[PDB]
Amino acid sequence: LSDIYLELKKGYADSLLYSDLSLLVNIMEYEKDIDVMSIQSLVAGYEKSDTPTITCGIIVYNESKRIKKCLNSVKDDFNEIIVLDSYSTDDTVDIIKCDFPDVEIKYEKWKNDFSYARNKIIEYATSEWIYFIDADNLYSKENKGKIAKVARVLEFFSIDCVVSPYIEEYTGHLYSDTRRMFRLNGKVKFHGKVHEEPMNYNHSLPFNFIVNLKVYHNGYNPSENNIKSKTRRNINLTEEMLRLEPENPKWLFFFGRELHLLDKDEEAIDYLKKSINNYKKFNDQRHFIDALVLLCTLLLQRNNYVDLTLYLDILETEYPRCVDVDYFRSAIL
Ligand SMILES: O=c1ccn([C@@H]2O[C@H](COP(=O)(O)OP(=O)(O)O[C@@H]3O[C@H](CO)[C@H](O)[C@@H](O)[C@H]3O)[C@@H](O)[C@H]2O)c(=O)[nH]1
Ligand SMILES: [Mg+2]
Repeated sequence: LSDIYLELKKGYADSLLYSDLSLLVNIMEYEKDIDVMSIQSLVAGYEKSDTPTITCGIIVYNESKRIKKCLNSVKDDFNEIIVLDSYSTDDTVDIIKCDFPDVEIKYEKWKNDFSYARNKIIEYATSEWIYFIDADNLYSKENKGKIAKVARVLEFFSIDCVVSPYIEEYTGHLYSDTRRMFRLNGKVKFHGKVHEEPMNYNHSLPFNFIVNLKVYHNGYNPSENNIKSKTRRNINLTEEMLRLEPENPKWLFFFGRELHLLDKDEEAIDYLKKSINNYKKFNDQRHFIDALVLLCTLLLQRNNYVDLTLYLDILETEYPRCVDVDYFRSAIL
């Protein structure tokens, strides 16, 4: 696909196929074989491709303070919006009924499984594609019209993937493994009680297309200082995930992270050490760098320089471009 793009850029770069493909960020990374044939019939053929429909799904519990700004941010850009309420005790449903009558409201007991609630929306959705957003997110106005173009180009090339907008924390931390959107063609389901993500039902990990969409995330802003509250909820769920895979370094990391967020640094260090130990021979090393960086932060703060040296050396070996290595090195000499 990077080849096809290089020629679409060269050979006349004002085709609607050119623009729309440029919404995709990590094109260089997509390695499945697309039979390059002739950019001419490809350009022309795109013009007649169908513009897929997209459902926007929101799972909600007690979001009175936020749901209106959230829905105002998505009200223009989706064929269908489904809100799945877990029997809120605040006035969440009534705000939606009043100000967003075209939103479909469905109800479902919370079962302490974020993947169950999301998959419930997938069952209810009638569009060709789904995109999930949370009540403490804002969909950027600059996204106007783009999410359907993304889905159009992906259907065109029959790319099986999930789709990640950039999500910006209040901190300015920018995430690109967010996996919020995918085609509703019976291939992808959410898996996990917490920290859930959409998996092929053989439980393999879909390719992740990063796209030039932006979503703001207010949910850990000190405006609402919900930090410790959301954290205690998630750690009870992370603990269940860990029981089922007590050697999984990803779950060990998330548990350590949440112990740390709950001012339990002692207790975090042991889980992070075991996570880092188990990551060496693990296939999905996505959070290996975050485990190392967090552990080095904790050891540094506790003046445990001897152990900090051990993990900083591992950090720099595995991730020589890590932007945090120089900081730790400067703090101990
Ligand atoms: O019992 C609940 C709790 C939460 N939500 C909704 O789930 C969403 C995400 O919950 P949130 O308050 O934002 O916790 P966060 O810590 O900000 O992250 C979230 O952590 C969750 C669990 O992994 C989410 O699914 C992820 O999208 C992640 O961004 C919200 O729209 C909530 O209203 C429910 O529907 N029912
Ligand atoms: Mg949130």
